[PDB]
Amino acid sequence: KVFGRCELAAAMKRHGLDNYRGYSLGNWVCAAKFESNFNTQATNRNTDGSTDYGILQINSRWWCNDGRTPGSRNLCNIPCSALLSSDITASVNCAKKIVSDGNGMNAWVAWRNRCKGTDVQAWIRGCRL
Ligand code: NA
Repeated sequence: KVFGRCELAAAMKRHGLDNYRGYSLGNWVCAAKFESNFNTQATNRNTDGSTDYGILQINSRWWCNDGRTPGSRNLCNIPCSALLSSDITASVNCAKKIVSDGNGMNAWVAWRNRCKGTDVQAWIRGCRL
């Protein structure tokens, strides 16, 4: 599923991401935009052999099991394929654990490099929220 901007904002708000750990909703929409272009089926491989999955590009090195990342962890207790679903529940629940791990949204390289320090509220302008 490729989400619309306001569609994703509403779904993220319904799942409790608005101001979660102090990050306003525009931060999450901005992160999703530059991580996956709003596409739940996005995958990208990392140099160490791990893979990032779904709309928030969650990494198999720590957070999910994809059967091909030896020596890694599965801290969200999910198969990585679950993160590619049109239902974003698994991605949002896992993202809540990531952002709570001490580094905040700096865990997402695209957020730090393309969202942090910008007017992130622009990403929800015009939406009925
Ligand atoms: Na893993």
